[PDB]
Amino acid sequence: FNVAHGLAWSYYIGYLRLILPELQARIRTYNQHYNNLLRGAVSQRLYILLPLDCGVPDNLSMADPNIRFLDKLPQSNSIYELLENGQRAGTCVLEYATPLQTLFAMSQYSQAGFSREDRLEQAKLFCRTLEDILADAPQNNCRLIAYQEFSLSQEVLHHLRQEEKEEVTV
Amino acid sequence: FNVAHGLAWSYYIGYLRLILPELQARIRTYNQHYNNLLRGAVSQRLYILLPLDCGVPDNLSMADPNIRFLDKLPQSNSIYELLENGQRAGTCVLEYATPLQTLFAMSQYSQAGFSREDRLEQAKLFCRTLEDILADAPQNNCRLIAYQEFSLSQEVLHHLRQEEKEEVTV
Ligand SMILES: CS(=O)(=O)c1ccc(C(=O)Nc2c(C(=O)O)oc3ccc(Cl)cc23)cc1
Ligand SMILES: CS(=O)(=O)c1ccc(C(=O)Nc2c(C(=O)O)oc3ccc(Cl)cc23)cc1
Repeated sequence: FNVAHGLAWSYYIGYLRLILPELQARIRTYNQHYNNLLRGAVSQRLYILLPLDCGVPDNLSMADPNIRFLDKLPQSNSIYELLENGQRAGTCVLEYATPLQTLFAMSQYSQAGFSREDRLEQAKLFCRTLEDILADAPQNNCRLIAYQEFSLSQEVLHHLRQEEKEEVTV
Repeated sequence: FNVAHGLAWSYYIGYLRLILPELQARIRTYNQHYNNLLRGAVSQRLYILLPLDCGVPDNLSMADPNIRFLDKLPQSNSIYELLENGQRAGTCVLEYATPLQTLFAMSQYSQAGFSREDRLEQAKLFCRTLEDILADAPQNNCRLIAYQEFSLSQEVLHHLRQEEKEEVTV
């Protein structure tokens, strides 16, 4: 009995599969304006945060004050700026894997018998299953950032700078 | 690997658990008006259709023309009238188990390797898991109507008349 299997398939089938095909076109359109205004570029991939403690807050800034909402990507998703010593070090479309909230709610529902360690195992299994799904899916369109709570903004920036290095080298 | 386990838990945790506690109060409020206007009563339970073929249409009437949308239950869900030879034989809050659509989408996604028989097994497992969950959940608030495609309206009416007989006998 592994709820993560169905949660991952549901998340992909009913959300990621629908959002990812148009994502890059939407970001290219946004970046024509963003490059004109700020001489930079929003990253092209959807970054999905997978906190293995299943703690999804209302506002990303609550998890790290160097992660601040910047703007809405039209047609919607949220663009966040990533700060270093008060400077914009990076920009990306960032959001939590919402099925993790189901795992958290289950661990607080006493009739489930779903312990805290159960939640952790299932959150790990959720990450591995989603990676397997995305690996075969019609991409290079999104990145899973799984972490056990360290700076979350620094971990995102790690990925954003690696994405740019891949962009310009291959 | 059984996607139905996580689909059922997700459906309960993120939807049924939220809707069921207030349902009866909402229907009692509606029925004060409905009894005044039509001298009858809407049934008190949420009826969840579980077509084992995972065929969830846009309009319930497409599945059976004796099932017609009647009105919105405020605060929302849809109230349907059940017809027999053109007469209102019953009234209830009726809706499909939407996770079944995830099963259907998976069977049409060739990289899943999720065959038609896989879909059937998982849809059955989804019904049994949901029943187990509801059995322990804090109720008598909803009824699962699983069926393999016969009149769907007659099957719903079967349940509605059994509910009323239970209401007046115990
Ligand atoms: C149909 S689409 O391809 O998904 C699509 C995707 C992105 C955008 C978009 O960024 N618009 C922007 C508008 C506007 O629209 O007035 O003003 C802007 C000012 C600054 C920036 Cl940085 C962007 C915009 C528009 C359409
Ligand atoms: C806050 S609540 O308990 O969820 C709640 C639940 C149900 C209703 C409700 O049926 N209203 C109705 C109103 C109105 O509201 O004007 O007119 C009506 C005419 C006919 C019927 Cl048959 C019902 C209503 C209202 C509140």
